[PDB]
Amino acid sequence: DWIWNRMHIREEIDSPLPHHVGKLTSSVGNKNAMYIIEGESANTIFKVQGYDGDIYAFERLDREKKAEYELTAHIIDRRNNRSLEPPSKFIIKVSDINDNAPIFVQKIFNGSVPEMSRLGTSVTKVTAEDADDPTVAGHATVTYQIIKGNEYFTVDDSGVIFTARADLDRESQSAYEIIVKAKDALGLTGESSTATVIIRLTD
Amino acid sequence: DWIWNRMHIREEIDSPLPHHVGKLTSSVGNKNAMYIIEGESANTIFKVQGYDGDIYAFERLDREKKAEYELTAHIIDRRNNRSLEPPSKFIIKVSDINDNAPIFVQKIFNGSVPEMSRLGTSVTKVTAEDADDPTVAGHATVTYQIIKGNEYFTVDDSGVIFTARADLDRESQSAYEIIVKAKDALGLTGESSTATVIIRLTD
Ligand SMILES: [Ca+2]
Ligand SMILES: [Ca+2]
Ligand SMILES: [Ca+2]
Ligand SMILES: [Ca+2]
Ligand SMILES: [Ca+2]
Ligand SMILES: [Ca+2]
Repeated sequence: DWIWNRMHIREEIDSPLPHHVGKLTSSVGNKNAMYIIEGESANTIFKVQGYDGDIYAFERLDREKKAEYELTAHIIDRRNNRSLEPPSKFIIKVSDINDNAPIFVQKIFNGSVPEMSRLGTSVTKVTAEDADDPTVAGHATVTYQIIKGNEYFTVDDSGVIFTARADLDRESQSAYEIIVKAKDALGLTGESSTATVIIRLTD
Repeated sequence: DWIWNRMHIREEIDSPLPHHVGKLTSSVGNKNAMYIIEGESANTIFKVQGYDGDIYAFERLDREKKAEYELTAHIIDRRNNRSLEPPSKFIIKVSDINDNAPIFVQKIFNGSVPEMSRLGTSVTKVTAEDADDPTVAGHATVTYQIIKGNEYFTVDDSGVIFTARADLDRESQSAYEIIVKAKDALGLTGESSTATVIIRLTD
C-alpha cells in the first residue's frame, strides 16, 4: 500500500532552528480555521507555524534515541472552537544519517582451533553492531578486518575468523592474540570499533 | 477532507541544486523494487534519488510560471519489471515566496467629485496588481500611499481615494493631480509602483 500520511525530517540537523518538517493540508476553506496537533512531542518539539499547516521542529533530533513520532492533526474554527474535520493520524519519521560506527559486542572474544588444521578452518565468530538504520543504504552494513595477526588468521565480512595457514603448530605458539577492527560500508570507524580475539591452538 | 498525496517545494531556491521535494512510501516488500515516476516534468525536473523513494528537483522553480505538477508513482520489481502496487497519483505543489511587487499597468487614472464635498467623500478607485499567491501570508496584499497631494486627498489600502478637506473649491482649483504608490504588505515595491490620479471638481 502507498503510505501518504507521513512527514520526514533528517536527524542531527546542524543549521539554525527551527527546521521545517512538512505540511498539513485540509480541504476546508473556512479561513477562521486553524491547524492543531496533538500526540508525541506535539507542541513541544513539533509546532505548527501558520496559517498554512507547516510543522517545524524546535530541537535537533537523534534517530537513535527516537526514530518516529505519532501525531494527530485537526482543523478548528477559532471563532467557536468547532472541529471542522475528523482528526487525522500521521507519523513524523526521523530520516537516518550515518553517524554511528560499528562497535564490538565484547572487548575480548575467545576461540580455539586444533593445531595443523587445514587452511580456511573456521575458528570463531566476532560481531560488531552499528546503531544506524539497517534499512538505509549501507548505514549499518558492518565489515571486518584483522589489523594484528592477519598472517595467521583471516576474517570474512560476517566476522567469521578462519586459519590463514595450514601449518599452525601449538609448539611454536599455543595462543594468538589478534586484533580485529570493524567499519561500516561508508567507512565509519572506530573505537569501540576494535577488539581482541584470543585463539588457543589445541593439541 | 485531509489531502496527504502531496509534496511541497519552495520556489526560487537559491542553494546548490539539487533540491529535496519529498519522499514516496510503499509498504512493499522487496528487496528488488524501485520507485518510478511519470507525469508533469517527471524525470527532467523531478527525479527519484535512491533507494527510499526520495524525489529531488533539478531546476529552480517559479510558482508564477507553474504552481503545481501532477505526477504518478509506481513501484516496480527490478528483476522482472512487474508492478508491485497500483500506481498512485500525487501533486508536487510549488510554495510561494514574496518575489513580486504590485504593478500599476494603468498609470493615469481619472476621477471626479463635487466641489465643497464633505471630508471623506469617495472619489475613485485605483488598483495595482501583485502576481504572488493571494492565499499565502500577505504576499499579494496590496497597500497604497499618497506621495503627492496629501493635503487634498487620502487613499485607503483598497485604493479608494477620498477628499481630505471640505473646502475643495472649483473656482480656485477645478483639478488636482495626486500620485499614489503601491507596495505589498511585506514592503515589496519596484519599478512600476506609482500612478497619477487626475481629479476634477464638478458642479
Ligand atoms: Ca544520531
Ligand atoms: Ca553506521
Ligand atoms: Ca543515524
Ligand atoms: Ca517567482
Ligand atoms: Ca511568488
Ligand atoms: Ca508580493
